Amino acid sequence: GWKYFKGNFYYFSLIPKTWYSAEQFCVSRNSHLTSVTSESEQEFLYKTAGGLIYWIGLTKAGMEGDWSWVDDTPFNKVQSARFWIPGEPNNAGNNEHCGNIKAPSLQAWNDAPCDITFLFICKRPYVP
Ligand SMILES: CC(=O)N[C@H]1[C@H](O[C@H]2[C@@H](O)[C@@H](CO)O[C@@H](O[C@H]3[C@H](O)[C@@H](O)[C@H](O)O[C@@H]3CO)[C@@H]2O)O[C@H](CO)[C@@H](O)[C@@H]1O
Ligand SMILES: [Ca+2]
Repeated sequence: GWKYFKGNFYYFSLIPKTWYSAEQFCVSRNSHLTSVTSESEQEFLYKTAGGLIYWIGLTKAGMEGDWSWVDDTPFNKVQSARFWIPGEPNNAGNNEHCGNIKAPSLQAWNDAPCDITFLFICKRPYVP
């Protein structure tokens, strides 16, 4: 069920999991929760998400609680500022240290508690 898009395969899960359990699942399938590095990729993901909520690879790292990608793609605060839902990230309840795709828009991302279960998206490079 992996969907191909610009050099990567993507798995849109059918079963919801917490952020970390989702990441463990992706890792067991030789992948990671997806990073998002372009407008075209953001568009691919939110459109494929079809209005439902999916964990992606967004999580806090380091002392300052800066956002990061679990697949180790460097997180670009400038280029990503446009990808959040207006008002996000808001660290609502001071317990929102992971990120998902929530809205079908370029402004798609919400930070939510890592322990909430949602569907999730894995990303795996195509290597020939
Ligand atoms: C945990 C989480 O996702 N928090 C985000 C927050 O989501 C809440 C928001 O969507 C509201 C909308 O009213 O609904 C909340 O869920 C409630 C259900 O709608 C309701 O049926 C049930 O009985 O109670 C639920 C909890 O009150 C949902 O958690 O949205 C904000 C932005 O507005 C985000 O910043 C939070 O991360
Ligand atoms: Ca939030």
